[PDB]
Amino acid sequence: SGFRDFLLKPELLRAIVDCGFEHPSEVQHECIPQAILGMDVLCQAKSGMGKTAVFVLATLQQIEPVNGQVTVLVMCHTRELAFQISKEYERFSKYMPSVKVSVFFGGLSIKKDEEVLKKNCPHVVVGTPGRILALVRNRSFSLKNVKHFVLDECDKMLEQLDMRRDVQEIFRLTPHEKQCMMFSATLSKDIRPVCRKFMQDPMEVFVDDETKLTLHGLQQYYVKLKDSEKNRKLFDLLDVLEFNQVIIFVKSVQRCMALAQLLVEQNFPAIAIHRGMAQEERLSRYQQFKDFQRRILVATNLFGRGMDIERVNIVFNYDMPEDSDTYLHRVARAGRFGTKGLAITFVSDENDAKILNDVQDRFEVNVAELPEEIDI
Repeated sequence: SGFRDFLLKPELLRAIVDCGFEHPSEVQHECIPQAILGMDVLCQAKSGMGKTAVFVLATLQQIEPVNGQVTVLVMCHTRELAFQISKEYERFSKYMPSVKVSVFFGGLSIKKDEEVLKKNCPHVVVGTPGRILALVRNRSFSLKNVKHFVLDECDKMLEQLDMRRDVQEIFRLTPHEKQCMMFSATLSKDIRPVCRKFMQDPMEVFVDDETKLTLHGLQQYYVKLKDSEKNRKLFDLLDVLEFNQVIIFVKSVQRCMALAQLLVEQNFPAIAIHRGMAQEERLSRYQQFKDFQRRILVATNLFGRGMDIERVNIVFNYDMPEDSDTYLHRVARAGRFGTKGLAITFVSDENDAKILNDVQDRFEVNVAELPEEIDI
């Protein structure tokens, strides 16, 4: 419905349907209308906000495939994200058979990559900058037809001066007349001027800037609990906080499955989603949480990659987040629109307490020690 208002090709609309998406995310409303007009884009958005689909959809909307011509180049820092982005291109081009996507992150030898490039002639190339640069240096393909140049994890790529030089050398070999879009889950204030030097009057979106402002309105508590005390305290808190939608973040896939199982055995309506599950399964489980029976989602980081995860009432850090960016991104979903949110963090050791202090220091908020009397 709302995607139709973007004026996307019917082939893209049909693929968006098949992917189970109902309406555009907030980041998509902000970015897609101008991205499909060729405007440069600088966008920071955390996982699970529809960020990847902004550039996949906008570049597929504009692409005019010519055999032998790479017209879309997408690069990122990690092999796994390059692989996952290539799969997102496959899902959204389901009804665009003329579009060919290939990915190059080092999984094959450089000679095998050269063979794939010459045989398959992709119009969309995804990869990491080291391998892309080596392939162009060896004349395995040409960058002279690139019309869309996209970076993801762009802060990782441009911080590391090694990769920044490779990115610039690749940028130099593309036409000056091109659309440039850069995405990242995090964008420090220091890295934004660097990104801007590659662009022309870009539209800019920084989700975390807004999240850092609303954070003072979020009720945030911690509980000092070693591991062996976490379940009893959690079970007790979940009893008093009934009729709320809750996400519980844990640090690993097996802790995710086990906690959700223990919760279900304890008669809580919980479901597990971790970042290793396939998209179709993550979507199916997430629909149960957002629309139907499940009130508690046990999750790892990145459980909602490629999806649009709505706000909830309460967020638990059952296991401490690894840094303060991760804390911010986890608790940002606490508080449904126009209501009060609650974040509760389990602190088990001194390293945990260190992170909580960096959190309170960086975002200028107080994470109070949770009381031990009635919650009103």
